[PDB]
Parts: sequence; C-alpha cells; structure tokens
Amino acid sequence: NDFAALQAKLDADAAEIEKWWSDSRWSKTKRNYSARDIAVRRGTFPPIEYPSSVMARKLFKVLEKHHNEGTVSKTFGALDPVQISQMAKYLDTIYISGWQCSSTASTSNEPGPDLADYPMDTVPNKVEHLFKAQLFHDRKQLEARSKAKSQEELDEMGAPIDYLTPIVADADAGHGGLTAVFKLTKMFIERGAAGIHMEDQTSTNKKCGHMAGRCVIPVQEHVNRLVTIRMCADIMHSDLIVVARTDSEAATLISSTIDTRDHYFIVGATNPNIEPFAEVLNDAIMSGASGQELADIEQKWCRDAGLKLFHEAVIDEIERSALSNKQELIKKFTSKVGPLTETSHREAKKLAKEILGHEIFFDWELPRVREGLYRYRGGTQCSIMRARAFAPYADLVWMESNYPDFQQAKEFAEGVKEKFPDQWLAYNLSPSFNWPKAMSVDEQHTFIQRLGDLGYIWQFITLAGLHTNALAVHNFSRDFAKDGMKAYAQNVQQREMDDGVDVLKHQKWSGAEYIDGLLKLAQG
Amino acid sequence: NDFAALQAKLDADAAEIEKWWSDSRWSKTKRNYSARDIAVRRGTFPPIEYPSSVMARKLFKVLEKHHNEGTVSKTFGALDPVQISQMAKYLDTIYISGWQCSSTASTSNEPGPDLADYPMDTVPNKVEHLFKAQLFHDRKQLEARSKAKSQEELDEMGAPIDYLTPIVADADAGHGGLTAVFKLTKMFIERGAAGIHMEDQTSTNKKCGHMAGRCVIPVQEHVNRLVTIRMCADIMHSDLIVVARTDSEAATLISSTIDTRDHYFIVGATNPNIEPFAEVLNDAIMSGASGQELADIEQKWCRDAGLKLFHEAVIDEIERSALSNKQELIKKFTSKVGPLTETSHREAKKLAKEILGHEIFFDWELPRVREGLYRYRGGTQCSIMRARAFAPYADLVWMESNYPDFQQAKEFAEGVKEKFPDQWLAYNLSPSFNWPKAMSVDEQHTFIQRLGDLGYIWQFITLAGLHTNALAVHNFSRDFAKDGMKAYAQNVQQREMDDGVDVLKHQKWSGAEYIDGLLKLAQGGVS
Amino acid sequence: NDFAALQAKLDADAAEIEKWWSDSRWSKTKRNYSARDIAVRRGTFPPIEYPSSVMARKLFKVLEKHHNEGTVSKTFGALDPVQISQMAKYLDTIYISGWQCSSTASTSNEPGPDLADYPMDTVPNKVEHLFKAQLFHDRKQLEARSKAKSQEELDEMGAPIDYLTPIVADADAGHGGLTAVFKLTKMFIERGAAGIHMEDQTSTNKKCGHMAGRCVIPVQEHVNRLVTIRMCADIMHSDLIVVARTDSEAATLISSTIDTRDHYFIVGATNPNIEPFAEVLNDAIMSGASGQELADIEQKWCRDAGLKLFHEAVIDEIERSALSNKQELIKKFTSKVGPLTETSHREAKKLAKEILGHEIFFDWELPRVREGLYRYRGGTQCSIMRARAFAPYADLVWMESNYPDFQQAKEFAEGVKEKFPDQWLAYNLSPSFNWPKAMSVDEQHTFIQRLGDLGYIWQFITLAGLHTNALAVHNFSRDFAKDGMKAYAQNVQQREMDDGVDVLKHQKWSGAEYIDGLLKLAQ
Ligand SMILES: [Mg+2]
Ligand SMILES: [Mg+2]
Ligand SMILES: [Mg+2]
Repeated sequence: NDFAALQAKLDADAAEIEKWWSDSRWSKTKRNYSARDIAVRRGTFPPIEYPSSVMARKLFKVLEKHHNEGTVSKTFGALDPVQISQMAKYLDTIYISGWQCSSTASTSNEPGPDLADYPMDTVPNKVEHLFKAQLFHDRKQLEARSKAKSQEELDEMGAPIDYLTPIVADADAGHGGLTAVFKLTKMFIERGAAGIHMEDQTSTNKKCGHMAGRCVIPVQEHVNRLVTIRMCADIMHSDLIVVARTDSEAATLISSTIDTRDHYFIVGATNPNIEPFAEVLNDAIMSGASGQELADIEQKWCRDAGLKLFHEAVIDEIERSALSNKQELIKKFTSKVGPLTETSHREAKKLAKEILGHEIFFDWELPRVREGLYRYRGGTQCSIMRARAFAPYADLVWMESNYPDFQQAKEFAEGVKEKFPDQWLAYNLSPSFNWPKAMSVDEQHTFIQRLGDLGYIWQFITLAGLHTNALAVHNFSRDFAKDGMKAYAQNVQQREMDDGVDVLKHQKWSGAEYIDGLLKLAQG
Repeated sequence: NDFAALQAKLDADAAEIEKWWSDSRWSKTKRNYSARDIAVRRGTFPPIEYPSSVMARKLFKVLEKHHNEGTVSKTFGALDPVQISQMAKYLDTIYISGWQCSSTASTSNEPGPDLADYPMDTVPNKVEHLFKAQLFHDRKQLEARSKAKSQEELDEMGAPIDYLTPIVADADAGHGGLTAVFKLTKMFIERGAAGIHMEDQTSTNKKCGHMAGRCVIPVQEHVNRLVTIRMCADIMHSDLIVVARTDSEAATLISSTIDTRDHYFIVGATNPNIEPFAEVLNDAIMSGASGQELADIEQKWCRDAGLKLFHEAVIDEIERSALSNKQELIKKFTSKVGPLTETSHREAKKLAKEILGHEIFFDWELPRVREGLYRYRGGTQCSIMRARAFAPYADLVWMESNYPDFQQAKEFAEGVKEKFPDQWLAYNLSPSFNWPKAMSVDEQHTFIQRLGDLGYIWQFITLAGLHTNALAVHNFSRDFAKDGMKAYAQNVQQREMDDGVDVLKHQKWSGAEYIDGLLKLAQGGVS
Repeated sequence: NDFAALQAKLDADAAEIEKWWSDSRWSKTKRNYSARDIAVRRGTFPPIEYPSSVMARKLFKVLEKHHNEGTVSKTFGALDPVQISQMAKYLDTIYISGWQCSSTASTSNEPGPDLADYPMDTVPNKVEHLFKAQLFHDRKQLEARSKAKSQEELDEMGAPIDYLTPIVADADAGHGGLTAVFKLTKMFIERGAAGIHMEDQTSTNKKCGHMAGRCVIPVQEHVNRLVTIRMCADIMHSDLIVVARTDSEAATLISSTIDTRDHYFIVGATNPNIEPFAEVLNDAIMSGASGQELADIEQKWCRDAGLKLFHEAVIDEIERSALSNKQELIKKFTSKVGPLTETSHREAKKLAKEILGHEIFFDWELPRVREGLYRYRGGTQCSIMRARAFAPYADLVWMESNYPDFQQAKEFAEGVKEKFPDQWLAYNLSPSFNWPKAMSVDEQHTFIQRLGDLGYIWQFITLAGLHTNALAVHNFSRDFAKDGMKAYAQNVQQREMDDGVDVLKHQKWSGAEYIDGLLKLAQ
C-alpha cells in the first residue's frame, strides 16, 4: 500500500502511453485527455495486445498506401465464413454491415429492418464470427503448404491466400449513451475489429419508413462519441481505426438546438400567429383524425407557419424593406452567416437587427414534431460542416449517400479537404440505386476509380453479400424445384469447376486434413 | 397434499396422453413405456403447445401426401434467413445441415470440418435462426396483403409465399449419452424443429480424414437414442418427426460387439499365431517407423491375420474338408446364418461345429485398432438390418450414401419395405459426387424421381446452400475487384431484376413497411 | 389469393381478439388501437399460448387477491436458480433486477454499474435462466411425489413447493426507441416474464455518479413506450402485467419541453442579461479551468441567472409590484397553475400577464446543460402527475424512491388514487437506506404492512439476492481461509442441517433421481 510507488508506477505507465501516442499513426489524432488520465483507468493487468490491434495496424498501412498512390480499397458487406474465405483472395478489406446483421445475424435471432435495435453485441459477434474463420483458414493453409517438399510442389498448390483481411465494422450510433459507446467499442476490440464506424444519428428516434425522415444529434454529442471510442481504444492499447459517418445529407430533424454549429440549419416558423405544430397535431388526433387527414393538416401547417432557415428569413425581409444597397447588405450578412461559418443564432440575430433595425419573429420551438425533435435542413454543406468537426477525432470521414452522384462527392471531398487536405475519405456505393439503368456501362466501370481520384480511398457496397446470396439461392431453389440434380450439376458444380472455386472440394476446404493432422499428432 | 387427488390427476393426464397416442399419426410408432410413465415426468405446468409441433404436424401431412402419390419433397441445406426466404417460394421443406453448421454457425464461432464437435446448442440455434425469420416474414407478408382494398390490388401483389416451411434438422449422433440426447431433443423442440435426424455413429471416435474410416455403435444403443428422442417429445407433447439414419453402408469399425445382430458383420482373425494388431502397430511406432511404413505394416498384418467374417471362415473350412454334399451343407448354414438373420456368434459357432465336428479359430479382439474399436464390414445388407431395427422407432429411415447408386438404393428400399411395407424413406443427394461428368444430363434430370418411385419421399442436397453462396461470392469478389460497379450492376442487380428476386427491393423485403406500421400504431394516441 | 376470404379471416381473428379484450382482466386497460389493427399484424401462424402468459394470469390473480384483502406480495431480486428454488417456498412472486444483472449477468459477461448498457437481451436471458429452472424443479418434484404409494408416504415428503412463481422483470427504459421497446417486450414474453416494468428515464443520458443528477423524458414519450409494450403483448396474445415506473421524484433534468404537462416543473432563468450556461461552461473549459473552478462557475451561474419555476417567478414579480391585494392575486394564480393542473406555459403566461399587465422574462433554453437537457424540478407531486398519466396504460404504477418515507408514500398513493381509486401500486424497499440505524425495530417490522394499507400490494427489495450472497460468501471466504473444513462443517453444513435446507442433499436437489428415471425408462 505504498503511495509514492503508486504515483511512480502511474507516471511510468503514462510515459509509455505518451510514447505510443508519438507514433506517426497518431499524427492527425486529437486527444481530449492526458496519458495519465488513461493510465489510471486501465487496471494493473499487464497491457494486452489484442489480435484486433494487429489487424488495425495492417489496415492503417493498407489505407495509407492507397491514399499515397491514389487508389482504392474496394470491399463489400460479408455475411459469413464462406464469403470471407472467397473475398480474401481478391480484396484487401472486409466490411461488416449492420443492415445485413439486422436481417441475418441478430444475437436474439429476431430479424428485421435496419434500426440498430438488435442487442448491442450483434455486430461484434459477427466480427468474431468472421475473424475466427479467418484465423482458422490461415492455420489450415499454412499446415497444407508445410507439406510441400519442393518449390514445384508448392507451386502446384497455388499462390497463398491472405486470409488475414482487416475488418471494418458498423457500430451504428453507439446503442445508447456514452457508456454504451464505450462497452460496444470494447467488445469490438476484443472480438477482432480492425476499425469501426459510428454515425451522428440518434439511437432513440430511428425510423425505417420510405418517406419517414431522419434525425441527427448535435455536432458535439457525436464528437463525444468519437472521443469515447478512442478513449476505450487507448485504455486497451489498440490502434483501432475510427470512421466518422454523418447522416446529415438527408437529415430532416435534429434532437436538440444546443450546438451553435447547427443553428444555420435549424428550421424556424416566421408566422407568430400560428399554434405549435405538436399541439395542433395532438388536438387533431384527440378528435380521431385519419392518417390522410393528419398528413393534410401537417402539410398545411408547414405552409402557413412560414418555415425557413434564419438566413432566408433575414434575406427575405431585407429584399422587402426600404433599405438602400440591398445586394451589398445581403453579401455582408451572408459572409458572416453561412453553412460553414458556424455562426450562433444569437450572433446572427444581432447582425440581422443591426441591418433591418428591428427583430423579426423566428421560432424553432413551434415546428417541433411530437417527440420534440427540431426541424433541420440537411444537405451537402451541412455534412461538410459536420465532417470537418469530426475529422480531428476520426481516421476517415464519410457522408452517407443514398444516390451515387459524382458532383456531390466532389463537393464533399473538396469541402472537407479545404480544412484537412490529408483527410482520408470513405464512400458507400448504394445498393438501392439502379446502377444498370441510371448510368452507362462505362460510368459503372470507372465510378470507383473516379471517386478514388478525389481521395475516397475506401469504398464498399454495404449489402452485396446479401444480394449475391439472395440471387444465387433464389435461382437454385427455382431451378432445383424444376430440374433436380441437373440444376445442381450444371448451375452449381460445373460452374464451381470452371471458376476454380476451392469450396468445390468441400472436405479439404473445410479443414478436414488440418484436423485429421491434429488427430494423428495426438495419437502418435 | 392430497394423495388420492394426485393419483386421479395423473390417471386423467395419462388418459389424455393415451388418446393423443391413438391418433393415426402414431400408427407405426412403437413406444416402450406407458402413458402414465410420461404423465409423472412432465411436471404440473399446463401442457404447452410448441410452435415446432405445429410444423411437425404439417410436415407429417406433406410427407404422407408424397408417399401416397409417389412423389418427392426436394430440399437442401439452408444457411441463413435470406436463403429460407427464397426457398419458401419453391420448396415444401427446409433442411439444416450439421456439416454447414460446423463451417458456418457454431455457437462458439470456431469453425471446422464436420465432426459434430461444436457445442451441442449449435444446430438448435440454427433452427431458431431460420424459424424466427420464417415467422417474421410471415407477419410482414400478411400485414402487406391486408392493405389491399380489392381483389385486383391483391392480384398485383402476387401469390402469397408460404414462409412456414417445416424444418428438419441434423441432430448428429446425440452429442453424448442418452441424457444429452434428451437435452438436445428438448432444445430442438423449443426452438422450432419439425423433425430431426440422428445417426448410429459414435460421438467419441468421429473422423474426418479422406481415407480415415468410420465407426458405428451397436444396434440397440442407437435404438435407445431414438426411444429417448421420442420420450422427450412425448413429455413435451410434440408430434416431432424422427429420422433414423444409419452410417453402416461404409462403416469399417464398430465400438462394441455387445449386440448379437451385429455379429455377422464383425471381422475376426483366423490365424491363431499372430500378435494383436494394436500391439504390433504400437511397437512399430515406438521404433520410429514412417507414416508409409505403418500403412505397409497394417496391410501386411491384415493379410497375415486372415481377416474375414465368421460365415466366410466357416464356408472356407467346409470347402477344405473331406465331407459330402458341401454345397448343401453350405446352403444349410447360410440359410441360418445371413446378413439379415440376426444370428448370434454363439449360435453360429454351434451350427458350425455341428457341421465340421470341431471348433475353428476366430478372434475379433485381435484385430482391434488402438482405440479398441472392432473391425466391421459394413454394406447395404448391414444397413438394411439396422434400418429394420430402427424402423419401429422412426418416421423415416435413411441410409447415408456417398455415391449415388440407383441399384443399391433399390436394394435398401426393397430390403426395408419387405418388413415394413409402409416405411417412409429418405435419401441424401451427394454434393461431392461428380454429377456433371459421371452422369448424362438426362440421368441427372431423372435421378430424384427415379428414387421417388422406390419410395424415397424426402431427398435433399445437404451442402447446396454452402455451394451456391460460395460460387456467387467467389465470382463477384473476382469480378468486383476487376470491374467495380459494372460487375455489381450486371452480375447482381440486373440479374435480380430479370429473375424477379424480391430482395432487390431490400428495404421492403427486410420488413421496413411492417415495422413502420407498428410505429404509427403506437404513436397514434392522444396526450 | 382470394380477397374476400382474407377480409373474412381477419374479421374473425379481430372478433377473437375483441372477446379476449372483454375479459375482466382488462377492465382498467386503455387501448389506443382496434382489434383488427392487431389482427393484421400478428401473421398467419396459429395463435401461440406462451408459458409466460400463463404466469401472467396467475400473477394477476395473486395481486388482485392481495388488493382485495389489503395484504402485500413481498419479494426481492433473485440472482440464480439456487435462489428461486428457495424463494419459491416462502414467496409468491419473484423479482429480477436490472441492477443485479449489470453486476452479475450481462450477456457479454462485461459487468458494471446500473446504466442499462448491457446488451438488451440481458434481463430477458435472466428471466429464461430462472424460469427454466422453475420448470425443471417442478418436473423433478412431481416425479418424486408420484412415487408415493400412500397418503402417509406423501406426507413424509412434506408439502409441495410451488416452483411456478410468477416473475416480474426490469425492462429498464426500453433500451432505445419504440422499436427496441417492442423487441425487448417480445423477448420477455418468449422467455417467461409474467410482468415487466419500464421507467420514464432516457436510454441515452443515464448517469451513475453519486453526484450526478437524473434525466427523465416527456410524459407522452413514456406513455408511448407503455402502449408499445401492450401492443406487442396483444400481438402475442399475452396477458403480460405492465408496471409503469416514474423516476421523477428526484429528477433534475428533462430531455425536452415538448409535453405541456411537464411545463410547471421546468426551470427557467429570470435574468435577461446572462449568457447561456452551456456556452459559459464551455468557454471556461477552453481556458483550462480545473474541476473545482468549474464547479464554482456553475454554482455562480445558477445564482446569477435567477433560476426558478415559472409560478415562482410570477409570484415573486407580484410581491415586488405596486399592485393591491397581493395575497388574493397569488392565490387566484396558484389555483389555476399548480403541479397537477397540467397547465401549459403559454396558458400560464397568459394568466400572469393578465395580473401584472406585462410579460416577465423567463427562458428555459439558457440553463440547459451541455448535452442540451433542460433543468427540471422533480418531486412527489411531479410523480403523481406522471403516474396519473401512466395509469390507464399500466396494471401497477410505481414512484421510484431512494428513501423510505411513509408520509411521501401516503401522498403518492392518495394523489394517484384520487383519480384512479382502484389503481394497484408498487413500492421498492431501498437497500441503500440505513434501516437498522434510521428507524426503530418496531417500525421496520410494520413498514411493509403499513404501506400495504395504503394500497401498495407489491413490494420488493431490489438488491437482496446480491447482498445475502455477498455477506455469506464474504464470511465463508474469511472463515475458510482461517479455519478450513471446520468453517465449512459449522458455518455451512451444520446450519443447512438445522434450518432444513434441501440443497444440503445436493444430488437429489439437483434432480439426479429425476434424470436417473429418464435413463431407466429408455433402457
Ligand atoms: Mg448500418
Ligand atoms: Mg452431418
Ligand atoms: Mg434498475
């Protein structure tokens, strides 16, 4: 129970951590705490190197190389060990999709649409599922190749597959408060994630309807998430890659107005003579309005309330006013109050009054939906503001897109790179989009490399594992019902033979010779 | 704490159970205990109807119909919810493969070759995995169709998919003793299995090597497994279908000689001057012999030892004696001592001595391998003997085959049906066989219906889910690395559009509208 | 694919559901949807009777009987199968504590303090853990008793233990949005919960500091949670008991001002010249103030800002005005604007202006903490307001208390019962309170019955399973290290013998004879 020895131990631990943090891997990484803050929080067990951290360091070097050479790590969302066993041959990262987990892999076995409302261990369990398969196939392959007696015999086995393919996994929106974020990160690190991504949505107001809309959280609240991930990683001595995703491009709601950076984008009513939306909608339900009647009331309320962003409200009032030099007043205002200027509403009100000589009515409480969420006009510029705020706390940033648009992706890349010219970018290639019909074959073929030239060094089709599986098993079910073993022979087996799929020899692929060898060793 | 009230309650429970058991579903089912034996063992909780038992009754009807009409329920092993969501459109049963589970679905997340050495909750967990997906997609689809406001609107949605596709699941070899068999069965029933299959292998001596060989257990030991499955089902009031599988067709070993029905097939040494195999092989290892030298010594020991079946040993001795009417003596012997006669070795020794006038040397301890397992000559007739023994305790029987052989499948079917003319048969369609090369296209096309005409009413490709997934994800990985989104557009999306794969609309398929509907219902209420 | 057949099927399903809902079990239950709304959502599988629903019906009857007779179902939080196997002998309900689960039972095996940040399957898994143990011991016991050949042999075995003890389980705050609430409820019903409780806290701003404070959600948001639980239960044909808990008695924060019922209680600044708290605290951190300096600045800001409830601000302004008959005016205002009147801030502003002849500054954005949460003055009356709102959607209501106070429990009971005279109440008996020191032995002895006479028909010590285990295993660890097998002989075994603990015969208790019997039957 020696006090001075404890202080000395912690100071030395702190210095080991400081030294770690001086590695070049961390050159862009902002930390909101000290080395000693971490030392006092990580217990007395010898520092563990987690296998995931090995893969994290490999992932960093893979991505760094793509960045330097202007190329792309392409991947897609993997379902299962079969899939990663094939992907390993052709791809240099693996993605794990929370969407695919919700439909195929919840730890409660209750499936459903993508709401991140499976139990929080679901995606970490999928990480373990794939990671331990990777390690197994790695062991199997080494043992097989160790049996070669000459260079020629080794050549006959084929080039080795690199099964140790770093995994980046969906951490959704944290699955609760910051303590959940911490525990989630811990599971991911324990179970084999080289990196994870977390998005600036709520965990309490997620929606899945087609028309439904989408709520984000205040900028700082997501920053604190990212800080908490890195804190857990620091406590566990992991080099975990962190991907910050913003969903603000199509956000229509925000959970709170507390962050001044958000204020530009928050929608207010300019009609002081209208009742609050929430109370109106509630009154209408109380007298038993139908679902169509409620859509009518809402759409008319929004029209009559005069919903605007504040800068629009101000500019509109200036154009109406008796003032001279309107165009130059507006240019002055707009240079102080813009999507990227992060001007607080208080500051913008001051400037507005100085110009108009009075205070215009603007109220962003009135339009709140019944859950209390504020109306919010998301878009590309909003996403740039947010990604810029996230960038110090994230190794890659990512604007969620539902529509592949080169120009918008250019605008986001350049917007971010204006403040962070070396920022790594990620891009999701939307599986909802009608690729075959809505862009030319040649554009399909080049799309990824063109985004690669913009600095999108990691790109992935979230749902490809799901779709390739669905197509193949649909077609074989159909063809098997019709043609029996002929369908298997021609549409599965022959194709496996032609394409050189190792699973064809399913006993060997599964590791039968590997385990047989363990048996022989033990009974020798 | 009234004694008479308890006796009366249990007698009434017994009579409910007796009445259940008189249902025609049970007409071929032999039970080795009474209704009251079960009543006293099932607790005081109201009898539960398990969802799995609903599916079991549906499965029985599906299979009964195929049997009566001479057709086949075709299926294959399913990996995941995506697969069963597509299979439900075209197939009337689902199979769950322990092979696929060991490579893709162990509850420890440690994969490997098919040794049933994942934790025993693995295949039951896979059942739940697929079953709850079935129920979810059923809920989703009903809700979607409920929105149709006219016959024409409903027609536009298409025919309904039957997502409630009965599942038959691999229960391996029981994962231990009879108490494990019981617990395994319980999990399966709780988690949604319409039927399970269990095989007469060991759980302690399973092998995976290419040439490795294969041990079975004594006939009665597997019978007791099947009895234990049915006992659990009876305790839980489930109509669970039970499939008895024998792996004896290519068995080379048996774990014990205790069952007299096995005796015909147990290999003995006829040379009384040879050392025990196990001790010879051990000595050779201890002198540092190489892996090839050990295969040489084993093959040499087997020929020096004069390994044969007893009836062969006897016939050989008769032919090499000085006796009259050898062919008639041999016919007399073989009519009493045959693969299907279930004659004990003692009885066969007695007949042999009555014919030859002396006792011949025959020792089946000497050939035992180092684990102590006996050498055993499996084959079609062996499988018939075993399936016949299993049949009273099983709704289907199944001879595991690695090689699709029409003539052998005919022999097994007829051999079993001679004693059990109404017996349902199952057949596995080997995914390792080279179908494209070793059968004409026409033979491929007809194979299943040809076995169907023999009474194989349930046939399945164990590993088809694995292979279709592997092929598609291999090809896309290759093509995606090369051609990027062009590959996705042409080789996935366009094909999904052309083939009418509902998953293409992935939000709707996943049930986004269903859950959106729950949200609206819950928030459609007043302050 | 016949349209008319589908409509007819759904109408018939709807009518079965309507019949179910006409049972007297549902007499106080408000439903915000129709029978057919449920019919179209529950799929084409035959209706399942879940074992949990059987236990729910038993639980309802147990609680109804206690209510009618003025008695109490006593229980406490159970850890494991050993515990419920003993509890079954003496108690008529079982409680499962989320607190105990976070320390002992997370499905990730990562423990920690009570933040409901284990994976959401954690408490449902604990339900299954205990429920399947109950069923097993029930089977064991029936088989054992079936071997008695006469009344005398049966008497020798003792009275039967009722192992089928209905379980009420902690559903925390829903573990996310309403879709999570739904999925959580579904697991609970599948895995054997006779009832669950859910509380009006956030799932995103939970705190554990002794310091720390406590955020609730808007009234309606929790109502919607309770509606969603009942909706899931209706889809699954379960009689599941629902307990609505409010944590508003010691709440200091609320997540949003959207619900007009909350407005009375929301703290506002009355000083129109003060900077926003969040921006002040941020500026102070950016200058690198220490943890003591920041505590100083917060308390200084709260002073300078003039934090009050609106009705206080109004009363203060009246006392400081030149108006006549101040006491009459204040009484008029407070009679229209009170904790239970659910008066919107707009309405209260209107009355205030009518009295004072001007509008007073009152701003509840300014005091928000940095996460954006509003300052909120919780208390007994707040909890009454909320429990009243919950009551139509809940079979029991429950004001979370950390201090056992008869008078406060009386106020809450009577406050609720004034609007809902048949409302069942639940009470948690605090394990953090110093019972031995801070009330007399006689008061200890009567406390539960005295609350029972107020209508608290279900009362439980959340953490008792944890504490009895901790005490016993601490003491044996100590004594075993010192005295070896002597400690085991005297402090465990002899005591087990004296007290008649069946586990002493551990083979028999574990069900060795039961399973041996299954073996015999098969062989
Ligand atoms: Mg996702
Ligand atoms: Mg198998
Ligand atoms: Mg709790």
